[PDB]
Amino acid sequence: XDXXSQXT
Repeated sequence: XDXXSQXT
């Protein structure tokens, strides 16, 4: 999900 929330 970007953000460094998860890669995706």
